[PDB]
Amino acid sequence: VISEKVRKALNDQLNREIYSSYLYLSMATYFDAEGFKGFAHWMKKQAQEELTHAMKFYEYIYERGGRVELEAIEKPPSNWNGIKDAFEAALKHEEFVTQSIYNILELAFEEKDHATVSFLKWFVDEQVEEEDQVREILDLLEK
Amino acid sequence: VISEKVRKALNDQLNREIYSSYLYLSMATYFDAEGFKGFAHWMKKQAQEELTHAMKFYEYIYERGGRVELEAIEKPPSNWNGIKDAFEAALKHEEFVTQSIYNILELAFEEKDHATVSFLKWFVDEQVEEEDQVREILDLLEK
Repeated sequence: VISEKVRKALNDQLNREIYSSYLYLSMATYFDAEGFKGFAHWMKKQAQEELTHAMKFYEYIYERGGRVELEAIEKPPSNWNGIKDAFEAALKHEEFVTQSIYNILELAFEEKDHATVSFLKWFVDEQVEEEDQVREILDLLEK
Repeated sequence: VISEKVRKALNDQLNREIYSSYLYLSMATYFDAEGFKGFAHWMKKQAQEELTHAMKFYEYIYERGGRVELEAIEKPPSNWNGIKDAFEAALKHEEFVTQSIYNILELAFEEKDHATVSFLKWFVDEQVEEEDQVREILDLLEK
């Protein structure tokens, strides 16, 4: 009942959320190496959140009668130039994930897949809240 | 306080548990595609267990004053020739993970790293219980 085009787009995004989880876990390995246990805990929490996002995509794909194919996960960076540098990389990364989702929203609109449109709008709300949260952390730390 | 040799071996194993989680999630995608929701649920549970194993390795590495480096995760198989074929692949995979851990145990013994020896013995107990559990499932299903 979902086209292969939307199913591929949602599977691509599932794999994107897996990498996002893995990237935040990698930022935690850097924070934990530098002794920033609280920032590392923030990243581990975010890594878990991204994995719960991936599994929401997982179950939606199967609910719409499609299948999930897991792809290779690229090695993430493991070092940044300080706390602020890591969080700016997170913000840039989230902005990319927000763009990726809007492109699925656009495809869903073009195919009049109104169930996918309503499914994705939760993720648009969540990622803007995520982007705002990283911006608030960066603002808190400035200079 | 852990040698680089043991730290590398434990980091290698951390990444091995990440792939194990990802492989069990991949078996779930196959079971879920075939409508075997109960076997898929077994695999998703196992995938979570393997990820909790990886994070036990994560925190132990940092407790012993080392650092974690995350590596690329290879694409897992996504199809098997039936339920039994998938579970035999799981058993073979677990036996490989059990061998990998015994090789760390051996290295820890050679370096008289008695803290690593006691840390790993929990994983040897768990993976034998895991192997036995897959054997019990295969025996239950035979013919």
